[PDB]
Amino acid sequence: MQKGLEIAFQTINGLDESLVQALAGVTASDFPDLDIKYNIFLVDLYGQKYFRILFQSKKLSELHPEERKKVREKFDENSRMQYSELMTKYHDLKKQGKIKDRPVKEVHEEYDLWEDPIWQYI
Repeated sequence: MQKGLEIAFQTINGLDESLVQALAGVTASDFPDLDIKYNIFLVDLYGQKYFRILFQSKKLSELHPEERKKVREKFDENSRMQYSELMTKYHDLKKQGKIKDRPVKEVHEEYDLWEDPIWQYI
């Protein structure tokens, strides 16, 4: 469990869709307060379309860099987690938790999203 920080995830292939939907379901279900400010949008440019997800908190502060790294590694591992746990925490979570599949937002050429972290690397 973690929050109060801004993080972005990139996905262009490698069955990443599973992680995006899985992580989105666990986070959404784990955060019933609806304080989670995340979303998933699909970008299509240069003849190539890529999927990008943006996750932001409410109490998120500009200061406290020590927290940035904490969430960075925390989310990094949680996402890289083996398929066993990735699928279990996604399906087996049906016990008490759940998952939702919201509509993907279209992305265009401009300066809005993070356009930096997901553009380079997680």
